[PDB]
Amino acid sequence: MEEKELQASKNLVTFTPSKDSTKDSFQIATLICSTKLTQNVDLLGLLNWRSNSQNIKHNLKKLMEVDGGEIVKFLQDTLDALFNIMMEMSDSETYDFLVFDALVFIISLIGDIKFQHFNPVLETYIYKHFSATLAYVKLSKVLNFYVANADDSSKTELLFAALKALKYLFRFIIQSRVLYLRFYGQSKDGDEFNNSIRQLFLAFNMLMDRPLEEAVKIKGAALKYLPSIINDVKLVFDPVELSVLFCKFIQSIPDNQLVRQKLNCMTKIVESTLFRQSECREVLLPLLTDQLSGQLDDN
Repeated sequence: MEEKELQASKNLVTFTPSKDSTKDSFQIATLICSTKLTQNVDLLGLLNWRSNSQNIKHNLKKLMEVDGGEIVKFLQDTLDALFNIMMEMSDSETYDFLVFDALVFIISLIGDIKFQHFNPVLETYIYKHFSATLAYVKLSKVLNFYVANADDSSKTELLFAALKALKYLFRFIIQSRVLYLRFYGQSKDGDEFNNSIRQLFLAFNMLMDRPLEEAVKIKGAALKYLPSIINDVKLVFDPVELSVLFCKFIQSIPDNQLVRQKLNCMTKIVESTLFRQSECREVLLPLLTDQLSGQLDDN
């Protein structure tokens, strides 16, 4: 009623409530430990952005600060909402940035214990209900933009969080890619796609060449999470080229920094995709020897 008076204040349209709104009051606490009920303005705006084609900018801003418990109720539905949004409002690639940020928030949120069991749901989504075709193009686009623009402090933590999410980000990239491929039968531009891969990775290399102080944390985070993607790369790429990429990446490191970090990195590599051995073992190997032999005797 008070907010009615507020709208009645601006809209004096026969707004004279009866006094039977008397002095007496009551107080009630409402808790809802449900499984589908949801209380969030931003979330519902996401659910009728089709009728809120304006505040999508606004919502996007407000999304990353929404409670994850509310969100995980309809994570997949919101994923689809987002995907439709970015298919449709593909015009504002700035909105695509906001999308990128929000979805990073999503998956990072998922990384917490509270939500871990929902990981299958995500892939239950991914392989079964993901329905975006050129999304991966925009994804690689935004990502390479970001890695290029690493000099920003305000994008620095964003890059960090992205590094925290590489597996799933990459997997959605793959899914949009291959979705495009099949729904077009084949890939009229797979070349530039693998390029995008290469220049993205090159941007990583020049990060390694950048001052560590910017992202020492984040450069370690890189060497941590980068090898995660490689096994999905296998599905969509030449392992040999991937291999030489990661090699040159290793040289991209100045030789007195985060030793054990890079060690654990190459551990994560030899872990997997070394299995497709003969075309990758021989070429990854030498570098590993060179560094361990440096690691052998240095005092």
